[PDB]
Amino acid sequence: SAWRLLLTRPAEESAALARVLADAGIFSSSLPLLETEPLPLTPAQRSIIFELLNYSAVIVVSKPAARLAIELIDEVWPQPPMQPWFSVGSATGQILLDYGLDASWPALLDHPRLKQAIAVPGSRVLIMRGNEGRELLAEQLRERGVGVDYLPLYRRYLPQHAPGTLLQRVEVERLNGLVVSSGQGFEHLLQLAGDSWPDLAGLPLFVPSPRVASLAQAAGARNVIDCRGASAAALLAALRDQPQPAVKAY
Repeated sequence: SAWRLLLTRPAEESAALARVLADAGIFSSSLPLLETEPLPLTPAQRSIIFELLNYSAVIVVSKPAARLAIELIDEVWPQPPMQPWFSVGSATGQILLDYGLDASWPALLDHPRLKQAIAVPGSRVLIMRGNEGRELLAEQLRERGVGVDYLPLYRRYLPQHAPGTLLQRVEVERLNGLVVSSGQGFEHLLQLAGDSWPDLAGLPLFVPSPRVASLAQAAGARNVIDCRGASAAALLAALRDQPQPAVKAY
């Protein structure tokens, strides 16, 4: 309740987060650092869509990917593909499941369903995601002799913000906590922070994962709060878990 959080994720995403937070007795102000921009892909990425059967399995990593994916399938396939599709979370999984894809979800790597589609020599998997992402899954797959290709369905950028609007936003709004939802989210913060970072660095920083926690520690953040994921809950659980907000120092 004494937490005046700053939210850095996409417009609609925080707007909702802002809501569940509001009706929970916590103020927040949103300054979007990421935006999801669809990509134009028909040159060869249109043919890859038609030959999806070339792969033994299709993995979709984000909701943005799942949604842009459905829109491509529906355009070329008079019906949904009869092939194994997977996701990390049920959130993205239902999206695919609704359009009639044979999707399943939990490590994903240990999912039996997935092992079977991979359990041949020469089998490949197609991963639909952003312009860039975590390489862990692909590297784990390749290590076990499974080929992996990518189909970038979109890109992420830093909304156009007036310089210094990060510090002045934290001041005028009296924010005593910072939240990021991705790693490239923590980047684009330390950016806008600019030369102001040496003081913001002392504020509680709520990161989605250890991976992100480590990018922040490297940057000098002194109070990194690891939440289990970027869902509203995992955040509230983290706030409740955190001592009373220490009055600003700078």
